[PDB]
Amino acid sequence: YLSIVMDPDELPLPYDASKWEFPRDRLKLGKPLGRGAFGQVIEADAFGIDKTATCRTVAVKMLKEGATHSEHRALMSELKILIHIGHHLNVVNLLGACTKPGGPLMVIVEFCKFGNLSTYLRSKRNEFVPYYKDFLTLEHLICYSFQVAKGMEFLASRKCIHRDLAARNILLSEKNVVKICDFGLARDIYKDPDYVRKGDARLPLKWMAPETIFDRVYTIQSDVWSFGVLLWEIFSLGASPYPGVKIDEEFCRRLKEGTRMRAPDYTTPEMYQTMLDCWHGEPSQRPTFSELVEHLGNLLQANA
Ligand SMILES: CNC(=O)c1ccccc1Sc1ccc2c(/C=C/c3ccccn3)n[nH]c2c1
Repeated sequence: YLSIVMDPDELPLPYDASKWEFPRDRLKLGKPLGRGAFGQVIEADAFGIDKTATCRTVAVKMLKEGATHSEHRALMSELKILIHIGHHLNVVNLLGACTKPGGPLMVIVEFCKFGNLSTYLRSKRNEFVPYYKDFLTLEHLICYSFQVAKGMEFLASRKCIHRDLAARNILLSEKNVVKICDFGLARDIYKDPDYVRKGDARLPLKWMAPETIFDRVYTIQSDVWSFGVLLWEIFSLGASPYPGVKIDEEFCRRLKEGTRMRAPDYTTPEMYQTMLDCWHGEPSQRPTFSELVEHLGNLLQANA
């Protein structure tokens, strides 16, 4: 289960072990940060992984009991696409991997100390003011929004899409930097109500563009729709989308016909209009991530 993938619309991966391979004995595994059926992300201390002679807290994805060879192959392709994507401030950064025989495949990325953005924002409801040290403000929210737009613009430039863009897949680290990730195998989607059963699949319906729901099309522009939902999540401080609405056939029907969420509690007028732009019924009429980067950039400096 991987949602970050090469864009099929853009098609038509080696492994440089001398670069990426990290000795398992320089890694000390710690507590779980997330668990799915067949995979998990665990906190760990990596000695010298990115700076000579320095201990570094990292996150490591690996398989668990119940996984089979096909999950193993899938994790390997996750490693390979992370290598292809390369470095950007706003995408969780690959630091190394353990791929030698005799032990588990392990994919090592930077640790983001505040966890996923949805949970985090939902914990700051009592510590927010629009304009008190450690209180969140409108500036933070706009800034997080701007950052994710940049990461997504970057992913687009690497010819990838994110099939599961949502606040639960945004991480907050120090210095108010947010990073796009995908828990993937390390999330239990059969147990997480954000994923709704449909066919043999469990899908993030509330984040999905109508053409994705009805036609099963995944494009970068369907990602823009999800980004609109993510914006709504940010400016609701971590609320669940479409509050108190049964996600069924009629939901999808009303969505295709043009029903949208009302403005969240902490939004500005400009931001809500931006959400609405992202939720344009016509994919080609939605803004691009580049246009969003520019626009959120202006909203940011305008705000301060
Ligand atoms: C596309 N692949 C990945 O995103 C990925 C690859 C390897 C390992 C993990 C991930 S996803 C991920 C999930 C959680 C994390 C964290 C920390 C989360 C946290 C922090 C505090 C409390 C609870 N959870 N840091 N970095 C992470 C990366």
